[PDB]
This record gives sequence, structure tokens and C-alpha cells, in this order.
Amino acid sequence: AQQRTMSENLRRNLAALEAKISEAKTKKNMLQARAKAAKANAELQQTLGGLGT
Amino acid sequence: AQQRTMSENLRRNLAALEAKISEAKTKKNMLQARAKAAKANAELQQTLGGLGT
Ligand SMILES: Nc1ncnc2c1ncn2[C@@H]1O[C@H](COP(=O)(O)OP(=O)(O)O)[C@@H](O)[C@H]1O
Ligand SMILES: Nc1ncnc2c1ncn2[C@@H]1O[C@H](COP(=O)(O)OP(=O)(O)O)[C@@H](O)[C@H]1O
Repeated sequence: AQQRTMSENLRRNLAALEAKISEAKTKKNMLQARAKAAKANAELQQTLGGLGT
Repeated sequence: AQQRTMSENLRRNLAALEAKISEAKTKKNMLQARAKAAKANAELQQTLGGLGT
């Protein structure tokens, strides 16, 4: 009984941990995409911006 | 739902970026052509211009 309720609580902690890491991975990739989008936008702002070389 | 609307906005940004780059490429080539036309015109202005060697 002690091992089963211990293991159950630990399993709950494992599930929570995994869910949070899955979230973090999703958020990390969309930030990479938005960063790359910003970089692309900057290069167009440069070439098609004002005057210069 | 969050991933789909995020991805949709990012896809819109990608489409806009690509359209602007396609435009830039078109404009770049017609400028190369007009530059080369000007250079050709200059060589005729030289040979068939005034006096000299
Ligand atoms: N004569 C110019 N006109 C506009 N931009 C220039 C010029 N010369 C250089 N730049 C470059 O283009 C960028 C224009 O600044 P930015 O804030 O993007 O323009 P805006 O304030 O109109 O959005 C600057 O970072 C600068 O490095
Ligand atoms: N005697 C000359 N008459 C005309 N052009 C000359 C003469 N000697 C040299 N050139 C060259 O030909 C060019 C004539 O100048 P340009 O402004 O093209 O003529 P226009 O003002 O009649 O259009 C000059 O760049 C110059 O280098």
C-alpha cells in the first residue's frame, strides 16, 4: 500500500514534468520561428529601406 | 487551436516575405538591364560623338 501510493504520487510528478517539457519544446520552436521571421524582415527593411550601398 | 493560429500568422508572414523578395529580384534584373543599356549608349556617344581618337 505504501509503495503503490508513493509510486502513484511519483508518477503524477513525472506526468506533470513531461507535460511542462513538451510545452517548453513547443514554445521554444515558435520563438525560433519568430526570431527568424524578424531577421528576414530586417533584411528586407535594409535592402528595400532608405538609401545606401 | 493556439498552434494553428500561430502557424497561420507565421505562414502569412512567410507569404508576404516571399512576395517581396520576388518583387526585389524582378526589379534588380530590370535595373541591371537599364544599367547595361546606359553603358551601351555611352559607348555610342563616345565613338559617334565629337572629335578625338
Ligand atoms: N538615408 C537613409 N534613409 C533611410 N534609412 C537609412 C539611410 N541610410 C541608412 N539607412 C539605414 O536604414 C535604417 C532606417 O531606419 P528605420 O528605423 O528602419 O526606418 P523607419 O524609421 O523609417 O522605419 C537604419 O537602420 C539605417 O541603418
Ligand atoms: N571636340 C569634342 N567634341 C565633342 N565631344 C568631345 C570632344 N572631345 C572629347 N569629347 C568627348 O565627348 C563627350 C561629349 O560630351 P557630351 O555631353 O556627351 O556632348 P553633348 O553635350 O553634345 O551631349 C565628352 O564627354 C568628351 O569626353
